[PDB]
Amino acid sequence: CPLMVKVLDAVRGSPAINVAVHVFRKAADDTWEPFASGKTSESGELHGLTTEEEFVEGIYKVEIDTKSYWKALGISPFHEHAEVVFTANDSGPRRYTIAALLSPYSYSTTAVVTN
Amino acid sequence: CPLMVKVLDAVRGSPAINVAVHVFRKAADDTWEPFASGKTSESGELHGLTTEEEFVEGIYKVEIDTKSYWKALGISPFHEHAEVVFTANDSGPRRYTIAALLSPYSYSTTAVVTN
Amino acid sequence: CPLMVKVLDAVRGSPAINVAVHVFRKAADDTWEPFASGKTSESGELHGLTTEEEFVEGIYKVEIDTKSYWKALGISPFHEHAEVVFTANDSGPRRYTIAALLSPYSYSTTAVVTN
Amino acid sequence: CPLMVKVLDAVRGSPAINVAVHVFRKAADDTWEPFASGKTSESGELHGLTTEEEFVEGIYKVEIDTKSYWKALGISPFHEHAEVVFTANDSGPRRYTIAALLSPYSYSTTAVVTN
Ligand SMILES: O=C(O)CCNC(=O)c1cc(-c2ccc(F)cc2F)cc(I)c1O
Ligand SMILES: O=C(O)CCNC(=O)c1cc(-c2ccc(F)cc2F)cc(I)c1O
Repeated sequence: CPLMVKVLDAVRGSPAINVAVHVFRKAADDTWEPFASGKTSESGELHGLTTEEEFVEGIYKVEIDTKSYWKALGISPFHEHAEVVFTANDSGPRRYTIAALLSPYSYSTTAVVTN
Repeated sequence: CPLMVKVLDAVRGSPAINVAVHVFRKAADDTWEPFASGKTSESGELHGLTTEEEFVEGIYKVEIDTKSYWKALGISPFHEHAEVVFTANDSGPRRYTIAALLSPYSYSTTAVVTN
Repeated sequence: CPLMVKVLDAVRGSPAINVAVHVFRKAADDTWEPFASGKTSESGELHGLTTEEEFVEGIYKVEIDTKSYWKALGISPFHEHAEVVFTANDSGPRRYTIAALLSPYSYSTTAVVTN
Repeated sequence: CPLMVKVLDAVRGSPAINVAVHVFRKAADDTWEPFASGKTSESGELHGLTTEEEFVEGIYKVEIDTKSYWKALGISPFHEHAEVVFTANDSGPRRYTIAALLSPYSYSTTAVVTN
């Protein structure tokens, strides 16, 4: 899998399970087109969003539905979601892991990119 | 000052100076309409974005132009920009400070909301 | 003010008030000798820890008493405290701000060093 | 393995390889006794530090040698190391993953604790 998303809970010290993730790709018309979506597993990970063939060069947006996550735990969080916007595969195919560590009023996101 | 944005550089250990920041407000048709913008000061801060009268309840997006910042320093960045999307609510939180701590492949963002 | 410490709460989206902070300086025998301490203010800041005359080059440790902070709020924390260990150097960096953003199972710390 | 350490590089967007890690356990005499040590692999991970039998209840300190890491890459970083101090196994055996995301003037650490 060339694209994996991992979400972690900084309040509980655990994976963030059942978190909705939507991925979009910027089209020629400059608009965000739907690309893939899924939900994190018991390990806080989301694999299988795409394939090397489908995951061509482009500008991608990964929207992590953090508000729904926090609300379901009784917390009214600051953010609507966490968004990660990046150019992918502009130097050939790479493998991307996008990670987000979540708190009610904060998040930290990083990427690990391998060849 | 109901809204302040502060940007820090984790590579240099300094404020992130001359960073472009664009604020948008969610419209009825769900499109993002320009609301306010500026460039961070020598202290990494951007004040005077809006007034209490103009800063009504609503969904806001703050886009921090991190890619251009890193390009000027000669370090390959991952993100197109850093985005913070939140609902402004009158129920207490009067002053909003959105902070972002920047690295080439990561950012951490928080909100400090005080009465 | 050559040294300032700032502590923020990622769960409440607020300064972390009344947090105990202890600063130590590395001695010849490699032991940590008490140097300065205090409690964060209503703004989450602790100023007046030391003076330019006293703040000589050396290795310093800043211990932020996060466990007690979280216990008072009724949230099970992971860490005993947050520690920041650094060498103070006269070669430019005149003012040191050590910041820590706190969650029950995580913290992010940065330094902003300005002339 | 009940204790695993993962270290990530926020400048390169990669695992942080060959990072020295020392673990200590607080003794009866209130001093830090050596407990385990190792270095992160090509995946930025360090497994095999301890066993369920040896990893008894106690206060542990995980010292991640970040300064040596940054120096070897030509960077003069702010911190001497990153230290993670926590009580372990005080409610029975748990599995701990301690993660640190590194920048020259900043780091973020989190823990994932499973049963
Ligand atoms: O003054 C306030 O309490 C709000 C304005 N500043 C910040 O929220 C802030 C955040 C950070 C910060 C942001 C992200 C992070 F991961 C760690 C941090 F310490 C650092 C500094 I210096 C700050 O003044
Ligand atoms: O395992 C990899 O090499 C890439 C996928 N995972 C992460 O990037 C990752 C990030 C974090 C992490 C994310 C944000 C942060 F501020 C600190 C962190 F330690 C924690 C863990 I456990 C992780 O496995």
